Amino acid sequence: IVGGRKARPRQFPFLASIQNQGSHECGGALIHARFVMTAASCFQSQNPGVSTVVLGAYDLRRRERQSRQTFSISSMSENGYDPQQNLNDLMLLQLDREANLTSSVTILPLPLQNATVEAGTRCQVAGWGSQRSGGRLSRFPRFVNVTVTPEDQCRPNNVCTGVLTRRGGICNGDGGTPLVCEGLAHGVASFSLGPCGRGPDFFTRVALFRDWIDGVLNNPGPGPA
Ligand SMILES: *[C@@H]1O[C@H](CO)[C@@H](O[C@H]2O[C@H](CO)[C@@H](O)[C@H](O)[C@H]2NC(C)=O)[C@H](O)[C@H]1NC(C)=O
Ligand SMILES: *[C@@H]1O[C@H](CO)[C@@H](O)[C@H](O)[C@H]1NC(C)=O
Ligand SMILES: *[C@@H]1O[C@H](CO)[C@@H](O)[C@H](O)[C@H]1NC(C)=O
Repeated sequence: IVGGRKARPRQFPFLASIQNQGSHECGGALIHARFVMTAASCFQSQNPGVSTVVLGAYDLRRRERQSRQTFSISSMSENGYDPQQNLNDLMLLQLDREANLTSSVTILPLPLQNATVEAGTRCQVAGWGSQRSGGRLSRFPRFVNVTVTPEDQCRPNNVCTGVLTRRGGICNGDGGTPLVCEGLAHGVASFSLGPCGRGPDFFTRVALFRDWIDGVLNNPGPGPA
């Protein structure tokens, strides 16, 4: 995150940290005691989904034993994700077991199917991503205040944003992290236009996948084999 402030512990308790061999690859949000919503695109590979999921974190550098919760991924689900054009970049992770709902870990609610957010609306995005193109991750979470742009510079499958001050927005490590507006997860950080903090951050429209998500939540099994 570029152009933002440092958060306080438990300021965003829904927040997840997806890791690989202990290193932070992407963000996410806890949407159900057993699922984490994130970007499908975090899911390229080079050691594919052999990842972990850390809840309750703050300082990426410490163990924070009495606040964190660690989990492995039993399954992963997506709806028509397409990498060439980045369409439908959304994926749900099923945790090996129920997350204990504490003061440092909570659920982020979801908008109803087909809902919308008008241009000009104020939202926030937060994460442990870097502050500059190809730069170190942030050890603590940071957040910035965003504003939803007019539909003509976005895309239908997305919900775009900008900052009144040059430089603000997502950056490396911020992928999968949620855009919250009006206390609901209206977005899933996908990709960004050019130099971090420059102009039009693209987020996946969560309101389009609502019934599908409900679908997965309701019949929790690993899928066919
Ligand atoms: C949400 O909106 C869509 C479009 O207004 C409604 O139906 C559409 O969905 C059908 C099933 O996918 C499609 O066959 C149409 O192509 C499709 N159009 C778009 C572009 O998606 C849908 O009924 C609405 N649902 C509710 C719950 O409001
Ligand atoms: C709460 O969940 C944790 C982490 O998943 C688990 O190890 C623990 O047993 C649960 N706590 C209580 C006191 O049972
Ligand atoms: C968020 O917005 C509020 C209200 O405009 C403001 O007081 C605060 O500085 C903003 N924070 C960031 C981190 O941009």
